[PDB]
Amino acid sequence: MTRDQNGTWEMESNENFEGYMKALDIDFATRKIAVRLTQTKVIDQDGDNFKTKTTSTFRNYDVDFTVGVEFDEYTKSLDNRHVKALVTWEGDVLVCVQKGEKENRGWKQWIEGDKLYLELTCGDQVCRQVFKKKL
Ligand SMILES: CCCCCCCCCCCCCCCC(=O)OC(CO)CO
Repeated sequence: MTRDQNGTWEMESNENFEGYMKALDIDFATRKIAVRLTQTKVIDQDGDNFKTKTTSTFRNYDVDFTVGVEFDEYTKSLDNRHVKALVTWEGDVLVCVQKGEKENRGWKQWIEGDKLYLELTCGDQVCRQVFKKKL
């Protein structure tokens, strides 16, 4: 069922979110706040149509997309940049490339049973997050 990412996922680990944020030029005051936050991620998946919501005490980030359809992503409340984003399946891994000002920007998201993994990349920095399927 490795492509079914539907549900609510609760963060349990968040490695080098700081390195990823610094690569995006996030201001120090925001990084100092955001590096501690536990995140929740809600995915509404209907085949290749995705509606996702990543939430916290500090800020939320929503992004909707269709696999294989390049779209104009505006990273509101993150680094507030415009990127051309494409999400595709590479095996059972959901792979997004975000081309714009920053090089080697994207993410990879996949399921392992009751765990959701998300690797965020920007240039020289990789952030590794693990979420647990909501109890
Ligand atoms: C980082 C600057 C200040 C943060 C301030 C606090 C925000 C924490 C929650 C949102 C954090 C969201 C990070 C990117 C997630 C992403 O875009 O990938 C998703 C798209 O679908 C994969 O599910």
